[PDB]
Amino acid sequence: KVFGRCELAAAMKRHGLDNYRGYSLGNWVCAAKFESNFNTQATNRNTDGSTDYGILQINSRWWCNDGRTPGSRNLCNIPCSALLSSDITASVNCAKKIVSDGNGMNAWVAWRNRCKGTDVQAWIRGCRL
Ligand SMILES: [Cl-]
Ligand SMILES: [Cl-]
Ligand SMILES: [Cl-]
Ligand SMILES: [Cl-]
Ligand SMILES: [Cl-]
Ligand SMILES: [Cl-]
Ligand SMILES: [Cl-]
Ligand SMILES: [Cl-]
Ligand SMILES: [Cl-]
Ligand code: NA
Ligand code: NA
Ligand code: NA
Repeated sequence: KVFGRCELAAAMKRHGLDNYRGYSLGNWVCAAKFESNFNTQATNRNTDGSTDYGILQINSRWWCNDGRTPGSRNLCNIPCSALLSSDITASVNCAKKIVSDGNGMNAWVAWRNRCKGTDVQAWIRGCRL
């Protein structure tokens, strides 16, 4: 599923991401935009052999099991395929764990490089929330 900008903002808020660990809704939508272009089915292979899955490109190195990432962990305790569902619940629950792990949203390199410090409020401008 490819979410609309405001559609995704609304889904994220409903699932408790708005201001979660102090990260305003705009931060999450910005991250999703640059990680996946709002596409729940997005995947990308990393140089180390791990794979990133879903709207927030959660990595199989640490967070989900894809059965093809040697020596990895599955800390969200979910198959990576669950991170590609049209329903964002699994991705949101797992992101809550990631953002809580000490480094906040810096875990998402694109967020650090493209969203951090920017006018992220613009990502939710005009949205009925
Ligand atoms: Cl899709
Ligand atoms: Cl957009
Ligand atoms: Cl915001
Ligand atoms: Cl892939
Ligand atoms: Cl992989
Ligand atoms: Cl994701
Ligand atoms: Cl594995
Ligand atoms: Cl594990
Ligand atoms: Cl933080
Ligand atoms: Na905070
Ligand atoms: Na894909
Ligand atoms: Na894994």
